[PDB]
Amino acid sequence: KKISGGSVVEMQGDEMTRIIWELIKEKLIFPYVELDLHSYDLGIENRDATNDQVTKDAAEAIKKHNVGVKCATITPDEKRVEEFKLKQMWKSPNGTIRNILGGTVFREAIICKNIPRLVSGWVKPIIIGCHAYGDQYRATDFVVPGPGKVEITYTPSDGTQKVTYLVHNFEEGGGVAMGMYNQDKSIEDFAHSSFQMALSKGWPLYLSTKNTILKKYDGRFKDIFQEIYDKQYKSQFEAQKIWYEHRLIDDMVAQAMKSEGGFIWACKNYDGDVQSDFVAQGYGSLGMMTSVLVCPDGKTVEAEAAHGTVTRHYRMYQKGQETSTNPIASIFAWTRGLAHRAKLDNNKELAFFANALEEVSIETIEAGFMTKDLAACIKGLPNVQRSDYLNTFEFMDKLGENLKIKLAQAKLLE
Amino acid sequence: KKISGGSVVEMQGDEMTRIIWELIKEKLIFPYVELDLHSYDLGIENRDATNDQVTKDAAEAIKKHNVGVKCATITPDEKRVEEFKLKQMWKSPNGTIRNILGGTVFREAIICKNIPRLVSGWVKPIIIGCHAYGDQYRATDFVVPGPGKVEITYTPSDGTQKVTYLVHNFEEGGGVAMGMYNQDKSIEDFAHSSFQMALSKGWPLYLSTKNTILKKYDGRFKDIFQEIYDKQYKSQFEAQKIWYEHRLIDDMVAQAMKSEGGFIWACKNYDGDVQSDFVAQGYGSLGMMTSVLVCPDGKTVEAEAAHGTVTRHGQETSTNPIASIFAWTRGLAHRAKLDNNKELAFFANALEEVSIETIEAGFMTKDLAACIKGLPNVQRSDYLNTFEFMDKLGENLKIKLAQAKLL
Ligand SMILES: NC(=O)C1=CN([C@@H]2O[C@H](COP(=O)(O)OP(=O)(O)OC[C@H]3O[C@@H](n4cnc5c(N)ncnc54)[C@H](OP(=O)(O)O)[C@@H]3O)[C@@H](O)[C@H]2O)C=CC1
Ligand SMILES: NC(=O)C1=CN([C@@H]2O[C@H](COP(=O)(O)OP(=O)(O)OC[C@H]3O[C@@H](n4cnc5c(N)ncnc54)[C@H](OP(=O)(O)O)[C@@H]3O)[C@@H](O)[C@H]2O)C=CC1
Ligand SMILES: CCCC[C@H](CC(=O)O)C(=O)C(=O)O
Ligand SMILES: CCCC[C@H](CC(=O)O)C(=O)C(=O)O
Ligand SMILES: [Ca+2]
Ligand SMILES: [Ca+2]
Repeated sequence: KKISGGSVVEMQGDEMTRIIWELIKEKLIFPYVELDLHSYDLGIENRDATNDQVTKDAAEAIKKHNVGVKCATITPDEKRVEEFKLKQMWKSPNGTIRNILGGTVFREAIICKNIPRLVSGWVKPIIIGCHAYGDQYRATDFVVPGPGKVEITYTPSDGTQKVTYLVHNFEEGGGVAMGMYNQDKSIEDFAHSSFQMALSKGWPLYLSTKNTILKKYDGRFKDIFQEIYDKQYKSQFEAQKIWYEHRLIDDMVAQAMKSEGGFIWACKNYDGDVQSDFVAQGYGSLGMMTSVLVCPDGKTVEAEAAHGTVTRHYRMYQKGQETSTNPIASIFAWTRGLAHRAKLDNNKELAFFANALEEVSIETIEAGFMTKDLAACIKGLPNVQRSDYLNTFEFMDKLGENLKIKLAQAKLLE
Repeated sequence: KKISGGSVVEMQGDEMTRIIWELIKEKLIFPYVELDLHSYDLGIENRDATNDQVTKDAAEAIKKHNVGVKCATITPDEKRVEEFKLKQMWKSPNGTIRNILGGTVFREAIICKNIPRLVSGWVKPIIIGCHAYGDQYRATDFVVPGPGKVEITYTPSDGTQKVTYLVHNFEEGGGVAMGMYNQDKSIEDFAHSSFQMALSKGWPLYLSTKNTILKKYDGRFKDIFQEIYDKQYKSQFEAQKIWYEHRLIDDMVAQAMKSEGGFIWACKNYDGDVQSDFVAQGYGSLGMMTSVLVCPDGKTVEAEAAHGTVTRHGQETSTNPIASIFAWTRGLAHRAKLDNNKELAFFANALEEVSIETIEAGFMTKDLAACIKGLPNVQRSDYLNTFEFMDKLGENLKIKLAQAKLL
């Protein structure tokens, strides 16, 4: 029979990533794994039909079943509202999910030996732990229409006092203003997730803030990270001959730029978004990256495809024209999610399947079979001929062909 | 007879970059240029002694004389306060001077033909325009001691809209919160500075925000840039076959990493700080970069060393002085442009050529030697110490100026 997968929360996406999402299930997953799939359509039209409530419901389902796999989704702008006749410009589904689940988003490049790096020195991988809560991505911003006073206040729950901070006094014209926050318990979980990842990988840990300018806001990050390290992880880091050190964000980017990789980089929410694409593009391809949210409870995770929905290929697919879409990021979202499922269920067979699918993906590309984007990384786009790459279905066919071989060879071992 | 330099405002710095600052004046500037130098000791000890008033006075002198050159300074924190026994944890001198002067900080790599780039495709130079006003670098942040409400409010001086927004309701434990702002007029001057720089260099311009998430805050940047572009600059951009487009910040870093350079990168205040080190390190060395604040009045300029006061610190040292030198040359070059001073303009350009020619001839400091061969495979024979490299530059500056005098 097939492998007893377990309960997995699925989040369907938009445009070309939704087409690839179904190809992965039909060709690579379902033929070998039986899943209790709790499907939530996070497509832009079902989010619009439910007033974005399906997004919140999918997050609660991940809390209940501990495993979620997410397809890439559209964050609508002004043009998207016109295109789909949306009722509202719905907020980012990833922001809503991360705000509900909390935790740390760990991102790392998907390395193939034949994909050229842009940073030649990065001979070892760089893992970024993105704090998935607060800051710019859960803030209150507004337009200041004219002269006036913008203030930010804090009132303790006991109501015994009240502190009013002056943000700015607009004396001529208007502008913008915003307020953002972060939570002590969220920063402490963010620290523990960062220290444990450095111990499981054997690499040093670096936290990047700007506490020289944000003395109180970022100073909380530096103090919490430093307090937890000295009390619970100091001797453990010294045992594995590693370390933890705080860095200014501007110095950290340049430090990582000229390093040789091999370290954990704990980033605040906004820096994690910016610099993970900096790392992904530096290793070769922006789309060759994993993105797994690790919740503070230590049992719930959300694996996702972090790139876009590839609109240009979706337009070609609807006109029946040939496309060449890279599915690796969407594939590794399934494997990373199924791997954690097998860890929680002690499923030896599901764990072997997830790792085997990741091997087949890497081995197929390293054998010379790849989509057009990966061929352009090697030969350069103006030098890419049609015989240099495979289309969307040819590449999925090659993966399923090689996955079927590797899984069959493993059966002949009893 | 030396060159009549004119009135220049000087800002002295901290630690090693202060030592280099005096060596540049002693060995490169003073022997050839006579200056009405307005000196302001922005050292951490004198800032503490004057309760940071010397920083505000220096910023105001820049308004009056239109040209200032700044040495790298210490921004104190907890470890620095205990070190110098400071009264307060003084704010950044650059944050104060920029908040007073306003304008755009343009940063660009100092290119030497024999320095290897970490990003191979970058064959054309990238120029970052940093909005020097507002955002996290002029914000109000604080620690939330416990449960309670954090609200942000806008009270109009003449209007009917006393609006209150809930920032967050802390229900368990405490945390942190902050409020920040920006100004329409400052964003507009930031827009014009970006469009005009792209037309003077003949390159396309890109603006990076995160307006998909910060719809109102960052949407204002994108709307103001697009409105000024369509009304006052789109025809000129099409004439030179260049363009302006808005990008998301995370998409923009990956696009720039994958590009071949040759564009202007309009950056918000925080991104301008982070990404300018990303660009400088990608072109080779973090300390080979110019940083000039251009004020919106089109005549006031502040040149600085973009890096720090030598983080990594009677022995010999070998420390790169190029960025500090170009702070002087860019300042004197603008001092000469304002004064129509041809001799001063020639001296400023000659010193920059001497600096690049010396490095391209094999004479360089230890960091640049480690750039070409790697630090572990670097010996004393591969570099010059601090005093020898400065003497080598002065030896070549005396030669270049003597050659031009006999022509
Ligand atoms: N985290 C998330 O869920 C994110 C979602 N998005 C959403 O994605 C949508 C489109 O974003 P956009 O900026 O246009 O980026 P796209 O994903 O559309 O990518 C732009 C171009 O890159 C190439 N490309 C990207 N991904 C692949 C792939 N897997 N295989 C092959 N080629 C690829 C294609 O180039 P070519 O045409 O030359 O073949 C494509 O036209 C938006 O609605 C946005 O909100 C965006 C970013 C993150
Ligand atoms: N005045 C200003 O504008 C600035 C002031 N500062 C202040 O400086 C201090 C430290 O700053 P910080 O951001 O930590 O670090 P720095 O900006 O001083 O530089 C960090 C690293 O970059 C490399 N580097 C920088 N400048 C040079 C150079 N000229 N030649 C060769 N290599 C160079 C060195 O790398 P490696 O270790 O590999 O040799 C150095 O360790 C603080 O007090 C801070 O407030 C910081 C930034 C700007
Ligand atoms: C929640 C804000 C950050 C998420 C954003 C995609 C999105 O618009 O949801 C992004 O660039 C990323 O996935 O890193
Ligand atoms: C508020 C401006 C902060 C600038 C900072 C240096 C500092 O003052 O600490 C920095 O590294 C730079 O951008 O040059
Ligand atoms: Ca991103
Ligand atoms: Ca900096």
